[PDB]
Amino acid sequence: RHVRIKNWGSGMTFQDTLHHKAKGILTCRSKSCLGSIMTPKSLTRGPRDKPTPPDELLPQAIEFVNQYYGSFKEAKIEEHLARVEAVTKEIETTGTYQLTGDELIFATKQAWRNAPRCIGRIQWSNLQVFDARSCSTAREMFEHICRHVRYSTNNGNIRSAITVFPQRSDGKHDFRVWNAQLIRYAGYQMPDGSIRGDPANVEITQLCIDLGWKPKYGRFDVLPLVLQANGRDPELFEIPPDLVLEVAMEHPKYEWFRELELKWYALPAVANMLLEVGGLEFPGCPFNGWYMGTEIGVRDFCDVQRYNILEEVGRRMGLETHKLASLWKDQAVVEINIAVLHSFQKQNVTIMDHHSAAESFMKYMQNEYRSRGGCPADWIWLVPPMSGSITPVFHQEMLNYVLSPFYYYQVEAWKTHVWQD
Amino acid sequence: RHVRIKNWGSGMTFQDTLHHKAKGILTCRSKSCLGSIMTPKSLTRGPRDKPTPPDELLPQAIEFVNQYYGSFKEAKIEEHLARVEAVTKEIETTGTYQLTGDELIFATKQAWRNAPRCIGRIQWSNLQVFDARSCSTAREMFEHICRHVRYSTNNGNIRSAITVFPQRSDGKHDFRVWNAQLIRYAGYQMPDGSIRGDPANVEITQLCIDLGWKPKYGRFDVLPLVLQANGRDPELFEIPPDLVLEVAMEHPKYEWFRELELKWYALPAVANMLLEVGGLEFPGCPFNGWYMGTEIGVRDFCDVQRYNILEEVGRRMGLETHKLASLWKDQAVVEINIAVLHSFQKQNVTIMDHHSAAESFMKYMQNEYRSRGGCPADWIWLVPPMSGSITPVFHQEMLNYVLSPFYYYQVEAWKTHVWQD
Ligand code: HEC
Ligand code: HEC
Ligand SMILES: C[C@@H](O)[C@@H](O)C1CNc2nc(N)[nH]c(=O)c2N1
Ligand SMILES: C[C@@H](O)[C@@H](O)C1CNc2nc(N)[nH]c(=O)c2N1
Ligand SMILES: [Zn+2]
Repeated sequence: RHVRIKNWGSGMTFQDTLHHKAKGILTCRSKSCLGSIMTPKSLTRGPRDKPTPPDELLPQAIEFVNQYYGSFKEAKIEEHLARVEAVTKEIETTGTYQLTGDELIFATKQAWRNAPRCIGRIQWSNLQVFDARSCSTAREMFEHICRHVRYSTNNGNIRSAITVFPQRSDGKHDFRVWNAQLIRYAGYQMPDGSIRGDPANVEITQLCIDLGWKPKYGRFDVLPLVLQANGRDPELFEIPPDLVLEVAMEHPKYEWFRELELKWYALPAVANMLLEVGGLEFPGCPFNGWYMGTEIGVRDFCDVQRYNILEEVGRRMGLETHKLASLWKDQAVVEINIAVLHSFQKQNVTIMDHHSAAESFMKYMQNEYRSRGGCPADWIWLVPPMSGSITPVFHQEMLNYVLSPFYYYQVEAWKTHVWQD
Repeated sequence: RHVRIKNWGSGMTFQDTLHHKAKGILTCRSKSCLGSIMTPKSLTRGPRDKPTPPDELLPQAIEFVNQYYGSFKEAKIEEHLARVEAVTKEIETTGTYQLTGDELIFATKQAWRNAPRCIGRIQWSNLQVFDARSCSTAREMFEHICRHVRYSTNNGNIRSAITVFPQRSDGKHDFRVWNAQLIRYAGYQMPDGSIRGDPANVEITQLCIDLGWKPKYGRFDVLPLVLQANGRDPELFEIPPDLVLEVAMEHPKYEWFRELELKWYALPAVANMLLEVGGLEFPGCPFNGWYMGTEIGVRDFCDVQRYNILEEVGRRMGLETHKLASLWKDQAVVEINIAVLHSFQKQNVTIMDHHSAAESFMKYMQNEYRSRGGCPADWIWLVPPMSGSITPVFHQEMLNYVLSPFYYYQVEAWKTHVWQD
């Protein structure tokens, strides 16, 4: 029938039925729940070296069309019918189909709306879709990315956009961006072992170096794009510096914060995910929104496996960093997340705080149930990395599940890539 | 056959094989994860009006005996085997069996060990077992409870202990405590519609008033113990005042914090849970450990559905509480907690901070994997309510599964209790 979920903070309740249309791909069983695995194969869509069998594609193609037309306020039977018929015929002779513009626009938004780990989904209906499905070379890919980057940065007043590259055909002619994000910092392996910059990008930074990129050994060096057109070997392109907007970190109270000399790019763009829609697979679809303080001030800067700066910021504040009991870490993280939120506003760049963020999610979630009796959500990913229960999401029971369209993970390209040269 | 989980913060990895011995009672399926439902039926063991059938009990009885005996440094072949015959004949002639003193102790410490939601499991070895299975009256329960409260408080040097009342027989003579904790403040529904005290307890506070208790309409009024002996109607017993060690809240720097007139008890003791062991169910097993700061500072004080003191302290600090983006709520929560952890240390009462607790769990978790190659863990409860990404458990992948012995949830007595008067 349906499972009920409650909100212990508000007392509000929802009846989720949408979950019945989910895809039986999760790994949890009545014996054990595996909801805390970060990158599960269950949420990953691997590579193929052979087209998707037309037969298997047909059921899915029909399913999407149905959903597409099932979405209209006022039905359009003829078109709906005609399309089901029209698409059945195309897959028969062609062995695959093409999405109309409106369909691609619809698919990218629903896929976003169907993103369990995203808290910004309130915007799910405001997305700029760049149709680059006719692209054919690495250089083009680059120029499209630059166009996307310019539109989204919008001089600081950031906007959500996505550029969809050619869909997967036989799986051997994949168009993919190798970096995890369009804009991200290098990570250098020093001669003494220590890492320089963002330790999370060592593997990728080395690949650029091996491919001819010149290392500068900086703390905040912008990695070049490692593009792959038509399954060819990846080529390097460097995003033009003026296109990459950054923000310098400063605390409104602590005069010394700027001496730490930190900064960060303003545009957060996921570049390596795979868009799945009606049986089609677009391994090339970089998208973006705007930042949420916590992502930078807590994760990027304070994760031990990253810039790990809590130590120093504790020293500067002169807190008793010798004993945890004093909660110096908690105090520091706060000042660090206030710096990011302040700095960004001071430079007039769009950013959001976890409070406002969590708050808009609730309105969104309430609408999702009021519209389709469902909203797939992954608690572990939605609740902010600090002040967790201060935000209303921490008290929201939720169900996680995969739908369609959907944004899947992909296996690192350099792990499965056979080098032609 | 196993599941690899890792810690993205340290890179350490474990292989879990213990989840295979778990009970298939979870509700997660391949089509949807429900790991975030707070008080699920899966984790609850409700009432019944007939005794546990022997055909279903025997297996479980034996399985426990094997498990208990398989926990010895050196096997006790004869004892182990003889014990199985005894339980069988016993279950065969009376339709049930009695555990021994050592088996009971084993069961409780083991149950604690399998509590996925307890972050303080590193202490499972140190537990005091008060045998009250020969109990037979509400006043006798009251006495046992006061005995427990005294041994545990130990004048500030808290000690973990558990009291076990009679095991369940036919299911109509249940020995249980209706409250959720041996110590807990009342919730008064005022006439203006507001709530005085702990709003989390409006229902039990009323049931008390309905049972002759006199309301003092205070802000921290210790509630009486509603005791159900031998399935009879409940009866109130007031825990002797000052047999209730409490802590007054003071902030090391903010001298105005005292003026808030806040305090909390020092003994955290769950009372309304059921202990399942070898097929036997013990509906009355109150036990306690010692508070972890956040329990009081983050949740008890700041949850809007609780004392909700977040704004009032925000105005005291002068923080711009009208702009979420200023992170004023985050400023508050930290100080409130700084306070909580400070007070306890001041009156010399055992308290543990969320950082040190996490640090120890990681230690326990490695031990548990080396040892039993498993560790049922519920991520959603282990990550602290404030400063998540700062603790190691936040980047720790884990598996949540139900083993045996086990501490289950029960249906609030008053909803199912058939009154006599
Ligand atoms: C409107 C601005 C906006 C905000 C704010 C926003 N998102 Fe998301 N978002 C995702 C996906 C997919 C994930 C999950 C990322 C992952 O698993 O690595 C995500 C994750 C996140 C996360 C968690 C990331 C982490 O690593 O902790 C935050 C925070 C977030 N989004 C904020 C697709 C989108 C899309 C795609 C059309 C858009 C537009 C989008 N998101 C727009 C936004
Ligand atoms: C005899 C069993 C037992 C002992 C002893 C015990 N715990 Fe637990 N603990 C539990 C169980 C069961 C739960 C889950 C409670 C629930 O789901 O309501 C729990 C939950 C918790 C929680 C989270 C619950 C919440 O409501 O936020 C914390 C924090 C905790 N324990 C700390 C400790 C500490 C610190 C100690 C002392 C070393 C301790 N525990 C000793 C059984 C125990
Ligand atoms: C323990 C593991 O699941 C972990 O790395 C998590 C949990 N929740 C998260 N939630 C978000 N939004 N982003 C993350 O990277 C993570 N990582
Ligand atoms: C499930 C969610 O909606 C929520 O109520 C949570 C999450 N984590 C928790 N963790 C602990 N330790 N105690 C709780 O009561 C909760 N509640
Ligand atoms: Zn699950």
